[PDB]
Amino acid sequence: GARAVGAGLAEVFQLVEEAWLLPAVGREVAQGLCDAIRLDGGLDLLLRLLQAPELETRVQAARLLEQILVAENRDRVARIGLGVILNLAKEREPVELARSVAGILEHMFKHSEETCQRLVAAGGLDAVLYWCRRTDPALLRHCALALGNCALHGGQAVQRRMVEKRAAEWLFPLAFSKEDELLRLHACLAVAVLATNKEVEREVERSGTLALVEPLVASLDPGRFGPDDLQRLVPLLDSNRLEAQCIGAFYLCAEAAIKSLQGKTKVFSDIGAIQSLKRLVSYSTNGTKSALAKRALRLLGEEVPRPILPSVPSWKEAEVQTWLQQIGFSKYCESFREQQVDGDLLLRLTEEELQTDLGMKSGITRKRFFRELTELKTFANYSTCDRSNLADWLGSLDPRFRQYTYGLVSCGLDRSLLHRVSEQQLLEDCGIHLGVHRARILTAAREMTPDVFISYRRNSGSQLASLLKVHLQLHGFSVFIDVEKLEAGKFEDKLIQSVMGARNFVLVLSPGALDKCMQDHDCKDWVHKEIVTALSCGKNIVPIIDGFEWPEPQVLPEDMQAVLTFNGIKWSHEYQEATIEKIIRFLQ
Amino acid sequence: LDGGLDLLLRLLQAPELETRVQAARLLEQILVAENRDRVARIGLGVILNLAKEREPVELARSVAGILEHMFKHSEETCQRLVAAGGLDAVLYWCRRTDPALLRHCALALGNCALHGGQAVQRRMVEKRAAEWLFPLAFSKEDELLRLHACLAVAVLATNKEVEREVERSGTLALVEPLVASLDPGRFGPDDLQRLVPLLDSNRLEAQCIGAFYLCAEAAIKSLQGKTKVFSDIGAIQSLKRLVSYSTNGTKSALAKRALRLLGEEVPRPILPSVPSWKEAEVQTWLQQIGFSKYCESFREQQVDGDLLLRLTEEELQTDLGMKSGITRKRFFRELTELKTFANYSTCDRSNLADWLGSLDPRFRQYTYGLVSCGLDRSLLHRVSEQQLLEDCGIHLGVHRARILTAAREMTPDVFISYRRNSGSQLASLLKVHLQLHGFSVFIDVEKLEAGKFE
Repeated sequence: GARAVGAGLAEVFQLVEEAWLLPAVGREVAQGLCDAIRLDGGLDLLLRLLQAPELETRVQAARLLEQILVAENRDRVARIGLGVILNLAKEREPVELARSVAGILEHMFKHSEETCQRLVAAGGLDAVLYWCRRTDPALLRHCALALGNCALHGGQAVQRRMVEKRAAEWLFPLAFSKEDELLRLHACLAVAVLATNKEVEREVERSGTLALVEPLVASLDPGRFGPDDLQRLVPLLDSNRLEAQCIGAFYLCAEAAIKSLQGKTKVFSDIGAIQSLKRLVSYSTNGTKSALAKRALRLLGEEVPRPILPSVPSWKEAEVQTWLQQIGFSKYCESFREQQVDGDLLLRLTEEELQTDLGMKSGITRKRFFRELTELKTFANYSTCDRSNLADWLGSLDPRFRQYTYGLVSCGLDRSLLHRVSEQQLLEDCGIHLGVHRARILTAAREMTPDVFISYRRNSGSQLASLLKVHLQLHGFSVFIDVEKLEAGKFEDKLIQSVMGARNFVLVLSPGALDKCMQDHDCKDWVHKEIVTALSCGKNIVPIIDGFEWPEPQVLPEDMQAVLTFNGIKWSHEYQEATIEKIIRFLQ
Repeated sequence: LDGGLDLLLRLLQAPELETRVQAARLLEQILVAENRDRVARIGLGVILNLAKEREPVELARSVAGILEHMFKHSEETCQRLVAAGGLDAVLYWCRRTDPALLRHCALALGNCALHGGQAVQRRMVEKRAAEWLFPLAFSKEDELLRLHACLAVAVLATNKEVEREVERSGTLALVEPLVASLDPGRFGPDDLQRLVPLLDSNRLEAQCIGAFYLCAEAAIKSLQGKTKVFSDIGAIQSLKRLVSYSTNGTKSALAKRALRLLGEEVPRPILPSVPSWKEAEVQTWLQQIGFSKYCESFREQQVDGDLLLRLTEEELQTDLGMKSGITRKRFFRELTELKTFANYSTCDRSNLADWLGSLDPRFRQYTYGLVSCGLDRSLLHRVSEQQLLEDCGIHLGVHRARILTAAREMTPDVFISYRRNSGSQLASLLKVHLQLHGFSVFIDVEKLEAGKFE
């Protein structure tokens, strides 16, 4: 298309790129071209400049290198990308080119796995995790997507290492930051991805940054805004999770609402995200994800008829036909209607009936079918039949057991009369084909307040509260925070109980934090309520000041006058290792 | 539609309870799907209204109606309302006297039970929803309120995990002398797919409500019916079965007239004594259970009333034509629903049927099998699983095991007398309060309204 000049080259002082040597032409250009001159543009000299002394030229060349905007450039740096890591390690000083090197990493993980392993092993994660501690509206938006890449690109050998290094914890503050909603999206995507290898879901949930995804995507709008993210997002809305299915659906409605302004309706036909969206709508018990998926699927086409009724044991021919529509078996919708397949002739179905009558000759198709039948028998509402509530006794062994509930209650078996069943009876009658499930069912049938609380300004002190929470959680203290639940929790109860139950109370005093709380002599402001309840126990309240002038007691109402009597510990955005260890002795 | 906006939520959140009342009165008209969705997205001000507004200030008539209109949404709404003090308000305002507030609380509870799945029905009953729903059923005025309470109790008594507790309440049986009196001329989105499981139940107190509500919604269907919606929900076939094996008159009259409104009344409630049918009776039954197509074969093989209680899968597979094993799973569903209804008196000498139906009411179907082989109460402690499987035809191994096991081993605290037209309202509340306070209570109209005899 259009053409860019061959800019002159000096190699004299590197001052010639003080404006990056070509701003707003092929780089920082926003025209109808959209193509970077990065191909054949730039060479090895940048690596040398980063390797060089005189940190000013290091900063300039790193700023330039933040535009690894093509495949071959990433390959070529990966061939020699160790000067990057030396830049990381030696450059951890708060000198503010972290905005550049962290962005290099962000752009660099998206390469093959081996790059991610060598970076993570050789102090690569150390930099991004350490710079998720610094305050900047654009550096953090680099670290967040860096971690999201390292988790989404890299396989399990690096996800496990990330989580060992507490990636989810250090990724919490990025999610819980009032400003930069795109930063919250880029942090919650990373946590959702990390919570999709089952070996880690325990630790990610221990972190506390996972649930916060739900009251983040429930509010924002697909009008908000990684190569082939789609084949790497579909495993986010195939998960058995809510905090990850919501992100998968939101990102996919975003990347289907900005697909050439009009979609493409073929890329999703290859990745097969539309079918998984259909079964995300159908068996969905939620509104958030079932609305995001609904509008995304409408953007693509053919919204599913219903979120099908939860009570299978009492469907009829009609409901079953509608379900067969919803699960790709529309072709067989005739035979399941020529045989009057009721809602029991679909939960007491087996392979011989399918093999002969219904036409499903291909054993693969009856393996797919029973995959869907198991994803529906674990969703069903066995209330019209399950007298003794066997389903909860099954789904409490292995959530894949619940599918057998109907088998075990179409034969009278209940909680009482189950200690007298034997493997032959289970196999022939209850239809529990897998010998391992039979063995586990017989075995299980035969044998039969957080440490500290941070109350804070919900508009300015949130940023400091996030870091305090994650620092102290990595220091062995359990912490509760307000917005882990909601933002509208103005009502009195459901959180004060922990406030007196808290073993400590650290208050983030940001400047002007008392503007809304002042003149609220009614104590209507419910953080002013929290400040009032701070003095309830005298439970070692340790205020943390941040540039907030320490106000005089007389202007301050007596319900919170005595709070300032306790000393306020200075907080420095730098050297937080020292401040936290200063704070630990004030905790107990 | 596009009428009204978020400002109402702000007004509810506002002080000056008079404007709260006005805006809540307006918000009682969530009359479209999208409005329910949009409030459900932010419907917490409703719950704060519920909690802070528990004071008898008489806008409960408004907020309770909001809830009534609000449960009908998906399950998650019902769970979040019930958990966050939502049921607390409706159960608290089934304690206040008003001819229109109660007609809101009753239908609210009926929605919460009927819409919401088992996770919320169990919670409702844990909170004693059936007890607090008794007074609404037993209130002499507002017959529509009695209907809207008995529908809710009938729905709650259709998940077997709860039928015990609902029967413990005492508000269940009161449904029978409530629908036997009133008339389909008396008067929930797609209630029908959620009503059919009320007349598929193994209950009388719930089949009567299912049949009455369905004859109502078939007597006011566009002034003339539709005779296609019921053909898709499949309520007509279940109505035919409700008539046929019915032992009662109430439900078998409601179902009869509803089915007449729709079409093709059943030939009769078939004779209760199967062991002595002939070709003709069997053919009539095959008519009544959708097997009309196979009738010819059951008449080409002179299928008597033992050649229908001693039938098995090879005889059906070869002769009678039913090749499709699905259809012979349906057929044995119907054969079991008839062998549990039959009158084994001409054959069952030692009354084995009562010894079986006292283990699992699904056993009674085996009675004929066990008395076409001489087995009786005495000579049953000497039978063994091989004999049961081959001769008695007790296919399911679990049923064989249970039959062998069971064969080898072998005044209320307070009384309220009252005026039957003025003191009934107070008597209901006293009964439910004291039952929730650990006192058993008997009341008059739990039996009848004409019990003048001594």
